[PDB]
Amino acid sequence: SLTVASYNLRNANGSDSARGDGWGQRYPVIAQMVQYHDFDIFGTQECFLHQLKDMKEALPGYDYIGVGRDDGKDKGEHSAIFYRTDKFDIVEKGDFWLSETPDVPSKGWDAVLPRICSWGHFKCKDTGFEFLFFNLHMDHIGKKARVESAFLVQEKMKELGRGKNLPAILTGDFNVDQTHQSYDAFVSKGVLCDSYEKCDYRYALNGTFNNFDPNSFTESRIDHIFVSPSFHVKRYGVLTDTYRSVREAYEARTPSDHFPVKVELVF
Ligand SMILES: [Mg+2]
Repeated sequence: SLTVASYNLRNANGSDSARGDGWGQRYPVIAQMVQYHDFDIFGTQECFLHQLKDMKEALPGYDYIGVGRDDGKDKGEHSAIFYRTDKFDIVEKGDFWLSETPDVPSKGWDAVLPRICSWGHFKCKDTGFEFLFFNLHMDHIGKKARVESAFLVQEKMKELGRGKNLPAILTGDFNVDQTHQSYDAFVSKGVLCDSYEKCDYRYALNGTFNNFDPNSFTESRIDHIFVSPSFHVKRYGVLTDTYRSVREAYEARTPSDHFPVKVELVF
């Protein structure tokens, strides 16, 4: 019934631009995808502020929440959440760091960089249905930080209902795949389920990371959408959409180095 997504948009850098995967070329395609596949609300990873402004401008009808992970204002990568303003209101929103001091910009446990989870308390403008939407990007080095981040996020899921026990959706780039201990940490308490396992219908012609290679295949999934067990998950899809650029013959290009994960859930 409603469509949610998780999409790592890939931080802008000159090195991509050089290889022909520049942000300026990708982002217009990303935005088209968001509009065509009708994402109602989606978590993004890796955007600098200027990337968020580009996307906001390409997406009339959408707004976003979430602060920079470096200083909690505008600096650094965001775990930004985009949403259609005609479908959802924000009741409350916030951000916490994946660390022992979640309230402030900080690194956690054995991680090498600061990591942020951003969240919204949303209300469906049509049906009044209310829910929590979380979105994060995990550390690549800190294995303990990833396991602890999972328990931390689940604690936050109990604290943030504003008085209710709200159902939760959690998107993100979890860095390691479904065979890891941090994945099991998310699903082991009965508090969240993997959309991939729970969906009525599953369309998955690939895993989620592609490395800007249009010919890659993996069974690994490092981008997940986890939902409270009370959600009906009607459909799960990996979108393998590609655009083309003139070679130096055209060649296939991925809009990001991940594929988006699209989930349809009943509200
Ligand atoms: Mg990346």
